[PDB]
Amino acid sequence: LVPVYIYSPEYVSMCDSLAKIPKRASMVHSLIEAYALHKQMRIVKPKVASMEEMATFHTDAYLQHLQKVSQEGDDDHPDSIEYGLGYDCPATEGIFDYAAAIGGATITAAQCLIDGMCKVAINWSGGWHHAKKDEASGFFYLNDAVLGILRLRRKFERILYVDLDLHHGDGVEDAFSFTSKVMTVSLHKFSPGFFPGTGDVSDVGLGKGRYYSVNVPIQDGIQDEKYYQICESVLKEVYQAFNPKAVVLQLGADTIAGDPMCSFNMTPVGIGKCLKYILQWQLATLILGGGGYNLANTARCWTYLTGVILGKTLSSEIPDHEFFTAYGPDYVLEITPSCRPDRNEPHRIQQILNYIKGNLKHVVIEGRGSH
Amino acid sequence: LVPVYIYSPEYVSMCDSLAKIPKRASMVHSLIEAYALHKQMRIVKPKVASMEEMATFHTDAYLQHLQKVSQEGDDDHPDSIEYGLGYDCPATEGIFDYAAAIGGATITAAQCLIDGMCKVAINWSGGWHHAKKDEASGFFYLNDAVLGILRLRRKFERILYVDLDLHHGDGVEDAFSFTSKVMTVSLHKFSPGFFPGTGDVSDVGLGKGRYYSVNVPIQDGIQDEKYYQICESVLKEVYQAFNPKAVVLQLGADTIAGDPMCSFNMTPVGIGKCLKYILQWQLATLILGGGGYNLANTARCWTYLTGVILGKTLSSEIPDHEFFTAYGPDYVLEITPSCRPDRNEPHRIQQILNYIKGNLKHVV
Ligand SMILES: O=C(CCCCCCC(=O)Nc1ccccc1)NO
Ligand SMILES: O=C(CCCCCCC(=O)Nc1ccccc1)NO
Ligand SMILES: [K+]
Ligand SMILES: [K+]
Ligand SMILES: [K+]
Ligand SMILES: [K+]
Ligand SMILES: [Zn+2]
Ligand SMILES: [Zn+2]
Repeated sequence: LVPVYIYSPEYVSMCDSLAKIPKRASMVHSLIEAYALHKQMRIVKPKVASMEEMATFHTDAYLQHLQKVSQEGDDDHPDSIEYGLGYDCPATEGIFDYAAAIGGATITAAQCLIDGMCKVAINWSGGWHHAKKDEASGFFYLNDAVLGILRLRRKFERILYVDLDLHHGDGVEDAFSFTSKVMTVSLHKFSPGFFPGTGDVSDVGLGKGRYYSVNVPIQDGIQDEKYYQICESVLKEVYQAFNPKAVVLQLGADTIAGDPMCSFNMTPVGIGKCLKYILQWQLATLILGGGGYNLANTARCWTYLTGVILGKTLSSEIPDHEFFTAYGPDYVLEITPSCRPDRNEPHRIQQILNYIKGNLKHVVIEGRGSH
Repeated sequence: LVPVYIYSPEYVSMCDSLAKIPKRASMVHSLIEAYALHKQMRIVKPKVASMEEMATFHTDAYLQHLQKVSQEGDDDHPDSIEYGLGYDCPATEGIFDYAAAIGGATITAAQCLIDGMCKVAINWSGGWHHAKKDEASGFFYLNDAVLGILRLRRKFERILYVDLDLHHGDGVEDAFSFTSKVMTVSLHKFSPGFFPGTGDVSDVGLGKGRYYSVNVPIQDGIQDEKYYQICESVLKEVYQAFNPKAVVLQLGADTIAGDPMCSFNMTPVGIGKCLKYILQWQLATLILGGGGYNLANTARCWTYLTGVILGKTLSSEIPDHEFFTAYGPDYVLEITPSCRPDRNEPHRIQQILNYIKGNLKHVV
């Protein structure tokens, strides 16, 4: 079918106001439009999440606080720190609207998958995977990934969450840590001192969800080839062991070379092969954005990935558009890896893969109501 | 005889409004106050920099552009992007006031050194070393470090600028890249892709300023002892060859273990050891802050350093105060290094030191 593209001019404008990534939404969309990729997609206007929809994960008390702060702006409300607001997650005007819009956008995309409208639905402004039920975290206030998965859960019994952001998707993993309906897989930088500090290979979920959480700790400097070897290896084992019926894929672009966080050393081509491998499963796939703080590079990456979804090859020259001047000095779509070492010892990587393969041996495929 | 401490309730309050580091000024000050360190210091209220004083480095067109944005906002002004305003340096109300306040505080501190008022003057909310003469850069809109050096030049023949921030102090180095009367030494993370991307060991300044710029490219995971070995080794040769008459020291705390940038693996003790070595010279020293994005750790670091300057030993236990709850889970002054590898191979490090020693044979 034709992939669904969650978009409206109001939605993009709303997302443009996110304090940590100002104007990133417009840069991403305008580049995608400049390559005319929206013409080959089914543009679907996002619905704003209702209170009840957001409440599927978040507590009423926290949501009401976000609502209060959203009006009164950045006063120093006595309870804001308790709800994770502050440095990482600024308590400014309109944050409840931003939450409701992004959350609802991911829910809308999920509903498109359910209603069989498409096999792939895209919400590049989604993918905020840190927020807890009662606490903002990691640059955002709501966990739209969880809300998307919870929506898909209405129809799908086995859901695979794949998180390729530079950071560990702790919020999503924690949300489903005790259940086996949702398997979380996160490839991320894992290093003492690095946010959020969780997600070692030994972290496998708890209770009845034990072994239904997969973590792949990776060090600085990893490039396309080695990343894909790890990803395909893990994903092949996961697919075989878990047999998912629907996929939610987070594609945070803070792994891409040039990102100020300067950790991984990836290009969108590498992420693209991971995406390709997931696509050929031909399952309902919910595509999400996430981190990405080299704004022009993030637009580069997600535009390319959009092209991969459409099975189209894009021209190297960045076409003229609103933000053309931000693509200097070369004004091309390709991204060149930085000249720095890959700190990943192959035998450590292999040991990690071995642990994971062993963990997945414990994974069964049971139907609703088993035994 | 007693160190000058640049402070006023209004100054700290204004610095709290900096977008990239909210509340950090109050956290630093309240912890210093909680240790009663301000009682052993001479509290000097900072004066606001005038357009003339800021003009000693920054162009009038840029300065007037800041004031326009500061009195209005980001009305998508077409020239803002050219003046460095944007992602790193947001164009909001009050940015001119912020710049004038911090610049004027570094100038006030420098003026204290001149008036024989002290041998150490401190401006923790200063140390913003990236901004160009006509362009905002690196989380701030003004180069207060440069403005401080220029003020000291009204008295001292030779100024040594030591930059121990995680990032290359490119704004300062570039401002004095052609001159021999100001020498810049910067220890920083140097790795392709890491801001600002400059400051290799081969970069030594230009023209008459050749060899009067020192850069020490360091990799991730460096801890206290190795760092001080490098810093002492460099500053030993520098002091012996350049013979400074005044020192401007930038102590950005983004090198400290626990910083979200997660690059270096330092504790305030290692930095303090570098600071003691500089204070040993007994020259007029201008203390500056800078980076530091683990806000509690930054307060921890600069409170400790304030104690080093006063020659005092602080209690291990964080005393109760306004931000006490932010000091968990251990509530202690000391910071523990992260269990990360040091990526600095000793051969490359020693080769860098030789290269620097070689360059320092031309300075006389
Ligand atoms: O994309 C992300 C990043 C959100 C978490 C941010 C971690 C905290 C951090 O990096 N803070 C920081 C970095 C640089 C300067 C100041 C603060 N997660 O998926
Ligand atoms: O401390 C400083 C300021 C450094 C400014 C670094 C700008 C690049 C950067 O780190 N950007 C960034 C990081 C995380 C999230 C968003 C942007 N200088 O010494
Ligand atoms: K991840
Ligand atoms: K699970
Ligand atoms: K430095
Ligand atoms: K110089
Ligand atoms: Zn991330
Ligand atoms: Zn810095």
